[PDB]
Amino acid sequence: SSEPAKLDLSCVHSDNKGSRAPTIGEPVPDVSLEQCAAQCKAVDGCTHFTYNDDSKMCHVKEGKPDLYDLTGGKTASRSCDRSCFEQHVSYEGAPDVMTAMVTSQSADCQAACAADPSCEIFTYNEHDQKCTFKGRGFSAFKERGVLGVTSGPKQFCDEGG
Repeated sequence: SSEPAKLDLSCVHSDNKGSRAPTIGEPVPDVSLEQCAAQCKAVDGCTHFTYNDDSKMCHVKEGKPDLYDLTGGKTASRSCDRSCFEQHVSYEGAPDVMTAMVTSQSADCQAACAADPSCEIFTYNEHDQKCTFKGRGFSAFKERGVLGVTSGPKQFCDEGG
């Protein structure tokens, strides 16, 4: 009958997390992470989604993540692609453009920054499971060779960057 339920994706918080944001249109129940990921690619205006692993429902959402405790919640960016990311590099001295986030994927930081009109780069602490978002002038406050971080000076690597 096709349409499989919650199949492990590249980017998914998995540790029961959702994100506060407008559910664009209507959710898709009994779908997969991959299928719901395809859903956010089907709807324009979507930066990230929330797969409910309990209700297997797909909540496509609008720009910038907003993680919170969601039982069975699986939230991630519309793109788990990291082809446009820069590994082992941290921008911190740079003036932030967004509030840092705690996620287990550099993807969420991507959807965060790529959704913001004033955001240029981001960095994901692969250690602390954290995001950081910094604006223009980041090059002066750039650290190369930083263990446990992944940066991205572009949009969704698959959808823009």
